[PDB]
Amino acid sequence: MRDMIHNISYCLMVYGTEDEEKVIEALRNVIPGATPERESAEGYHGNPITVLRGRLDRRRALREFMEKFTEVFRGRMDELEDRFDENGNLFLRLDKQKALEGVWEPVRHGDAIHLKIKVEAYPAKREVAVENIRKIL
Ligand code: NI
Repeated sequence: MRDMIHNISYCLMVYGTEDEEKVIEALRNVIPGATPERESAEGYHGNPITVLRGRLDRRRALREFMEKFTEVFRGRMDELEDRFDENGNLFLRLDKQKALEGVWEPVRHGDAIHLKIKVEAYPAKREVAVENIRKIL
């Protein structure tokens, strides 16, 4: 058995014209059952937002996520390789509008669902994390 990932931190924003329920529906197409904490902040162009944040470590959610992550990113490792940090983490941003339609679309900038994925890796280093995910993909 492998843990694969230790936990997932997530962040996404709700702008003034957005329906928070649909934003959360989009998040739940990436992490079903996610129940984010709310906090008021400023987003793009200083627009007031609610930030929806969470740190998820529930085994059932992590495993379901890895199942979908694996289907999505099988043979697409070259799209992820540069998104790892020096500490084992994989940073993945997905298009929020696409998520609402049930599609995982990696993006680099813009309005996204931000995931900070703590990859099971020892030593907790970029190369180890990369190798581990590539093997999975
Ligand atoms: Ni601007």
